[PDB]
Amino acid sequence: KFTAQQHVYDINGVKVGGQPGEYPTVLIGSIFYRGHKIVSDGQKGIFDKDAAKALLDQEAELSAETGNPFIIDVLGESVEALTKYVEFILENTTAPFLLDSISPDVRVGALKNLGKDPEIQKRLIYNSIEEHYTEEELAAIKEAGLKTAVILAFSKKALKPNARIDLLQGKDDKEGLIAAAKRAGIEQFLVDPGVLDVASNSWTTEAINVVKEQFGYPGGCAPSNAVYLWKKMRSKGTPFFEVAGAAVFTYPITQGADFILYGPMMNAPWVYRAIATTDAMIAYNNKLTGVKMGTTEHPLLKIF
Amino acid sequence: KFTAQQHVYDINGVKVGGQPGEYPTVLIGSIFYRGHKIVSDGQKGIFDKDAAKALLDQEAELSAETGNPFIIDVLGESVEALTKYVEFILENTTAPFLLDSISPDVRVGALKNLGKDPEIQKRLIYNSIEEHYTEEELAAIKEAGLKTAVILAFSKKALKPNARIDLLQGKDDKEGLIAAAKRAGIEQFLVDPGVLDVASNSWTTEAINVVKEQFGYPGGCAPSNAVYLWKKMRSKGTPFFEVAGAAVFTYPITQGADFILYGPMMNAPWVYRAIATTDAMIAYNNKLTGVKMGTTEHPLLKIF
Ligand SMILES: CN1c2c(O)nc(N)nc2NC[C@@H]1CNc1ccc(C(=O)N[C@@H](CCC(=O)O)C(=O)O)cc1
Ligand code: NA
Ligand code: NA
Repeated sequence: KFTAQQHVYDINGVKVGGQPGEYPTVLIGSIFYRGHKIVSDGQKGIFDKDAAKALLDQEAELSAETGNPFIIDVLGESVEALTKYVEFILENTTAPFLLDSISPDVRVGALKNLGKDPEIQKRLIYNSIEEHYTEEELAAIKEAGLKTAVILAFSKKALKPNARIDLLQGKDDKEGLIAAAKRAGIEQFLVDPGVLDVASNSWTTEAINVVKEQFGYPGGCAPSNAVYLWKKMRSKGTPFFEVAGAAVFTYPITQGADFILYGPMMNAPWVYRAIATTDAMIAYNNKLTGVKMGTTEHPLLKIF
Repeated sequence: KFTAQQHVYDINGVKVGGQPGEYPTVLIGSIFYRGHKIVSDGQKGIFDKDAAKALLDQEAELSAETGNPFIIDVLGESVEALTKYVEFILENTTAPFLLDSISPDVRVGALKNLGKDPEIQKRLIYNSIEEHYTEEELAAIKEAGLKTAVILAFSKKALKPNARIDLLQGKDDKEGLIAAAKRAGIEQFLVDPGVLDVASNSWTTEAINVVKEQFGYPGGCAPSNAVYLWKKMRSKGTPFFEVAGAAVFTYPITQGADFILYGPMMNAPWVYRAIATTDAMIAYNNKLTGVKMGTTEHPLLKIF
């Protein structure tokens, strides 16, 4: 149990945050990521609408089966592409989504196109306010009227978990990431301490623990970051890659994390089954602890 | 990190126990279990020795790959069979092994057949000292001069973790299982709180935690039966069954457990890959917990 009262955000019906076992893990699958075979032109955003819809429908079905809610990680390499991807996602699912790009300018340009749309304020989560945030980024976020952001509380200057306190709150003459986000009008903060490689997932989970223990923000991470590039394991094929991936993806949940970016959506069928199992066992512990489940739509009550 | 000074046993070269990240998880696969198809006659103990040897060779190869040590769970349904299986295991692997039957009469009979033998004393772990123990059984153990036993707190009269601790440590007019084992001359206790079902694997793990917190004995469990009786998930096939399995099997390790009985040895190729991944992440945490690795034969140093 965490000492700070936990923030539980309701993002278009998706509950994120809470004490361990209160709410199911929110699963965040990537679409239109680099090399995604349903994209034929990543600059113009030419993509397979039927295939994308099938992924979204599959996500909805797996979510209905296990009780794990979902937020879509929408990636783009160009303003044109990401704008089109977001338009498609708004139309073809109800889920919140991350506005995501390796390049901040792509996120900024996409926000200008999408505009201060009330639906965008409700369902678009800015991914992310990072160490090297710019003023034009904060201006774009404010002009779009966004209310929820991922705070990527990661730096090579703050490798230790306790150093996330410094990143979020600020230190010396440096504005904290929470302060920066608030200046941009953000009111809900999903804290992601970042993942470098598979092993370092344990440090990321410790950071999540610090953040929940001291501030009560929802904490999560992207364990997929080094898993898909782990060729030694992936080249082994099924089911070796999936069980290795399952070990990585479930680990933060076992230490009280609230959300996981599990990588390409095509992996959802095995990811949901692994994560739901972990959630079930954690929630069963509530019987001893006295923690009450926030919802009846929980893996514990669904997967057996 | 656990409160009590941890007992680390050296079971004929296999280290088991310690603080999280100190030693790799010990993996314990079952051979000659009920319905194991390499067995042509379970009453007489007639089996395909080449197929059995192939399993043992595979275990050694997987162990060499990840750094996870292995102890073989040797099951038998008759005194005749189990005696032959133990003789085979002694000459076809160097590893320690569990003398295992659901029938106490079978364990005791086999053990009597094995006599007083330094190799048996070094390699044979009695599975298990459990609630139905008899003075005959304790005397047979003492006569064999065994030094290590699995202490199994599986009981439908002890569901909650604290009730399992009561079974282990004694309460009221019961000496408890640890005390019973000591009377049999056991000096090393591999504590297995039992797995009642998949969801209650978290209670199993809580019991392991209390054992390590208060006594410092190595703790582990055997979730394979619970996983194989999970019809809903098993019906989904591969790789869904395996990733669910992996979530269950790795969960206790994420909470500091020392060993897992992972079920049939045929499942070793995926179990080792999942467990090694968890071990790698936990050992990476060692700086944060103030733990030192007790060996360089550790997944963190092998699987990347
Ligand atoms: C960087 N990381 C990340 C993070 O750590 N935190 C936030 N908030 N957001 C994000 N967004 C993107 C990413 C998480 N999602 C991912 C992570 C990794 C992959 C991935 O490895 N894709 C593969 C290609 C796909 C494949 O091989 O199947 C690659 O080589 O790039 C795909 C998506
Ligand atoms: Na949760
Ligand atoms: Na094997």
